[PDB]
Amino acid sequence: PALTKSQTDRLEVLLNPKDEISLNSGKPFRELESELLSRRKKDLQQIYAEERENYLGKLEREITRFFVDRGFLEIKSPILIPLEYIERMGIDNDTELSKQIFRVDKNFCLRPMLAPNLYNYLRKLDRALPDPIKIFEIGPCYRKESDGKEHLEEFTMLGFQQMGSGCTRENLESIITDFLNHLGIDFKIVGDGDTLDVMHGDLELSSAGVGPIPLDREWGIDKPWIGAGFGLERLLKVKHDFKNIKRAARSESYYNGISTNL
Amino acid sequence: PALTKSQTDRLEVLLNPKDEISLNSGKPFRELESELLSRRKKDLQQIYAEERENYLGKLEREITRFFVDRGFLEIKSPILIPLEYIERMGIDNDTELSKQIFRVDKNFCLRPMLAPNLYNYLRKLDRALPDPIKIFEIGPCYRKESDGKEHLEEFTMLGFQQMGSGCTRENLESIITDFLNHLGIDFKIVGDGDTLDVMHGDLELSSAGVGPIPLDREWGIDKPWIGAGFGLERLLKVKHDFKNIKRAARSESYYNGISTNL
Ligand SMILES: Nc1ncnc2c1ncn2[C@@H]1O[C@H](COP(=O)(O)OP(=O)(O)NP(=O)(O)O)[C@@H](O)[C@H]1O
Ligand SMILES: Nc1ncnc2c1ncn2[C@@H]1O[C@H](COP(=O)(O)OP(=O)(O)NP(=O)(O)O)[C@@H](O)[C@H]1O
Ligand SMILES: N[C@H](Cc1cccc(Br)c1)C(=O)O
Ligand SMILES: N[C@H](Cc1cccc(Br)c1)C(=O)O
Ligand SMILES: [Mg+2]
Ligand SMILES: [Mg+2]
Ligand SMILES: [Mg+2]
Ligand SMILES: [Mg+2]
Repeated sequence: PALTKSQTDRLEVLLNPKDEISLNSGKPFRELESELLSRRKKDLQQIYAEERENYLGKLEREITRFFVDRGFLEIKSPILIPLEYIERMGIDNDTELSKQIFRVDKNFCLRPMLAPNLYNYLRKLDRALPDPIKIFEIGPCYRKESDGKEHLEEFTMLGFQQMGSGCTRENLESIITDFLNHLGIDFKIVGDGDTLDVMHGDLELSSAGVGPIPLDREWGIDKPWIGAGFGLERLLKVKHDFKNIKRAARSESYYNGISTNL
Repeated sequence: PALTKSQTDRLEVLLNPKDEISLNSGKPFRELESELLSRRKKDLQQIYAEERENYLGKLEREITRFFVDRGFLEIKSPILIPLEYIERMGIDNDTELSKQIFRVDKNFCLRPMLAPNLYNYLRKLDRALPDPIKIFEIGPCYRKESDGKEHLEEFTMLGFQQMGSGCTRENLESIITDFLNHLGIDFKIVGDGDTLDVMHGDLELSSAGVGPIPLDREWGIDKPWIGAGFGLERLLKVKHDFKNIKRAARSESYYNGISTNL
């Protein structure tokens, strides 16, 4: 008998991208399931015996070293942010993002992006640090999303920003290119303040920008800048050839892309 | 003229624990403020020129290396968790913690602790990994709190748990002792399933436990265990002799304990 769709769904959960197994063959569900269960248990045993590091944590640490080594200051700013920061960012009711905010209490929200906190740090650090000011942050961000293989409601974003001298599109593309070649992730930069997107096929890895833009004034910024935001789970999805970004997420259902339901 | 209380408050923001400056002296506010501003700008310049790492990020990475090296698997689990996990943990209306939860939407909350996710990982990994199972997680936790120099509403917690063989109070105290001696943090273990607290004077650094306890059954756990939870900002507060834990927090107001309002 052919596998049911439910049985195929179950096998897909246990299938990893490097497997050379095809579900289409005549072998019965129970034997395919037992084979994949054995493989995934061995995969977890090998992680536990050797490296023991979580993909998302390890990627954050690798990205951190890259940017610290390039002269960027590591920022850790609040995840629970004032709701007023959303409106200040120009996110009004005519934008998609206005409907995607997780509100907390009556005056706070889970941050959907890093830009407000990075703007505040640029303004404050400009009183103390020499030109140019280079900063970055990695951490959780939150958006309400429709179901989709490329979106999480709880994800992790890298944001970096440079302000002052050297804030050219060329320098921005050079940072992006060195960064993704360091990680081993294929990309194309697409673009015509200037804006550009970093694409892996149809998947957006990053949106980047060149300042100054009119919004800067509301944040007390009056210098040129360049910066970009990257989703870490999307980087992991591409690097490991996951079919669904849920394999890369903070999760109780997957560990380093391996099903925990064994 | 003596300094006003408001002027003293302003100087205290700029005062760092290693400063050898006393505000009590006759010198005028403006000169004391200008001296402290110069010192704090130089402190930020030195960080930017040399290490560029954030105290909270760096501590997370150091703790991660300690536990990975000791055989613990690094977990990254959801911060936004089902509200049902709170009740399942035995947190009912007769507990303080029930009134401290940040609710999100109608069925989710910001996690106030790591225990639910660690229980779930122990249960699932017991199907794949050899005895004993050793896991840990570091990440944001959230609690509504009264104003106080030892509490944050947004903080970072280390949780570790071992399940199976070797789950003795002696082994638990040995992990705690090696860990805090590695970090260079003075402590006392106080205690009479068994429970114990790790104290720095009157400040609680950790609460730890030895299983099994009746609650385990609700989470599908039926093996002995040991574990503990530590607040990272409290570790930083003790290590750096901060007077208020706000100096150690995810923050827009302090960077590595240095005021950003210069
Ligand atoms: N829901 C999400 N899940 C995972 N990653 C995300 C999510 N939203 C944004 N990101 C990442 O964060 C980066 C910067 O955010 P932003 O440019 O605002 O996203 P976006 O324009 O909404 N992308 P998309 O929703 O795919 O059209 C993106 O390039 C993504 O890599
Ligand atoms: N609001 C907070 N801010 C910073 N750290 C915290 C906070 N709550 C708990 N922690 C840390 O997390 C550890 C384990 O949490 P738990 O034992 O539930 O805290 P607790 O018993 O409420 N401590 P306390 O509130 O100081 O009496 C504690 O030992 C603290 O180091
Ligand atoms: N907030 C993030 C990060 C960021 C930071 C600075 C400049 C730029 Br462009 C983007 C984003 O959504 O892209
Ligand atoms: N949830 C955390 C971490 C934790 C994990 C396992 C056992 C123990 Br005890 C404590 C706490 O509040 O202590
Ligand atoms: Mg989007
Ligand atoms: Mg975009
Ligand atoms: Mg408490
Ligand atoms: Mg306690």
